[PDB]
Amino acid sequence: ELTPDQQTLLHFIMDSYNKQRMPQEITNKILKEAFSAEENFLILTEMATNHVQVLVEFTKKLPGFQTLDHEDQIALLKGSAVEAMFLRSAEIFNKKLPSGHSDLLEARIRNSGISDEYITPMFSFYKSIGELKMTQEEYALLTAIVILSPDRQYIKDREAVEKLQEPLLDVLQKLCKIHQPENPQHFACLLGRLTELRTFNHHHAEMLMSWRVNDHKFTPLLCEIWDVGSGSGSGSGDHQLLRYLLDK
Ligand SMILES: Nc1ccc(Cl)cc1N1CCN(C(=O)[C@]23C[C@H]4C[C@H](C[C@H](C4)C2)C3)CC1
Repeated sequence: ELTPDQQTLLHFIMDSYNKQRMPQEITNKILKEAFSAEENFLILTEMATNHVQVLVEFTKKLPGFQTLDHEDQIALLKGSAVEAMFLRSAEIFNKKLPSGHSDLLEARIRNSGISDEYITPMFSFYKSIGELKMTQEEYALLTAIVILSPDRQYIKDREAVEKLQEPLLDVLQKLCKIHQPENPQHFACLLGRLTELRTFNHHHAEMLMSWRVNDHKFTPLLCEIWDVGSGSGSGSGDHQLLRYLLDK
C-alpha cells in the first residue's frame, strides 16, 4: 500500500501520461498508404516525430522538472529520447493497437530499408517486454524514471535530478508488489529491461549512420533532438525548437 505522498505523485504521473495518444491520421496511414520502402519509412518518421512531441509534453509536467536549469532540462530531453521512444513504441505495439494494426505496422517496419540487424533486436525487446505483462502505471513510471536519469551527458546538477528520480523508484517497487504479487522478482525484471533498453542508444546511433537512412530528410523535430546534423551538447542557443516546445 502507498503513502499519501506516493499516491499524490502517482496521480500526477498518470494524469500526464494519459493526456498523450497517437493521432488517428497516423494510425490510418498504416492501412491507407502504398507499401514501398519510401512510404513505409515516412510513416515511421511521422510516428517518431509524434512520439517526441508527446514525450516533451509528458516531460514538462514531471513533478519538479520545471525547477531544473533550462540547460539541464534540454540535456534530459536529448539524453532520454531514444529510450523513451522505444519504451513507448513497445507499449503501443503490445497494448494499444488492434492485432491487425500491429501485424501490418510490423510488416511496414520490416520493409522500410532498415537492415535486419536493427529490426530483430527491436522486436525481440517488444516480445520480452510483452511477456512481463505490464500495467499502464508501470509503463508510466518506467518512462518517468528513464527521463529523470542522473547519468545523462551534460547535466550540471546531477543531485537535483537524482532527488526527483528516487521517489519514482520507490513507487514502482510498491506497484510491482501490488499488481504482480505472485512474482517478487518482477521489479528486478523491470529494471533488467531498463538495461536492455539502454542498448538501443547504440543501435540507434548505428542506424542513423546507415547509408539507407541518410538517403532521407528527417523532420524538424527529429533533426534537433537526435543531433542528426546538429552539434551535440545542451546549449540553449543550439536548440531553439526544443526550447520553444519546452516553454509551451
Ligand atoms: N514509433 C513506433 C510505434 C509503434 C511501433 Cl510497433 C514501432 C515504432 N517505431 C519503432 C521506433 N522507430 C525508430 O526507431 C526509427 C529509427 C530511425 C529514424 C525514424 C524512422 C526509422 C529509422 C525508425 C525512427 C519508429 C518506428
